[PDB]
Amino acid sequence: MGDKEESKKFSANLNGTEIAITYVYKGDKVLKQSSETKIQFASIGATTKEDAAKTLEPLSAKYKNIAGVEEKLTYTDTYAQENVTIDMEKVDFKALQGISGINVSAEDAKKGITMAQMELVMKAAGFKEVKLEHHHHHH
Repeated sequence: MGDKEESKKFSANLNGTEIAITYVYKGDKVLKQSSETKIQFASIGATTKEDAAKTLEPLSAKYKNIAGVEEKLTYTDTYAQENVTIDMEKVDFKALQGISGINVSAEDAKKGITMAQMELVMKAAGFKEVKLEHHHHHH
């Protein structure tokens, strides 16, 4: 019935990395996990984009072809935004355990991410959801 596939976007600013995951779920199943990690320089140990890539490539190359896992390293000089898109319709959870891990709950990451899981599990992770709204602060 049209069936809205809805985006749930949380954003945790930790370790110097701004991780905002926009995961789209349809029904009770999450289907696309947009894990957009805004990494800042200096904190990563990189002073230049070259040195940054030499640190990032090894990690971003882990996704490779696990599934519909898109790795967009967008970096100018001041920051490196790793826009990740994990497709949960072809996911291999074998390799994923050594990639993204998602070791917040072994039940979630190993058995297949479910909306009930991602919800309770991201709440358990202590992350703050922004939904998709930033102007939520009326006054």
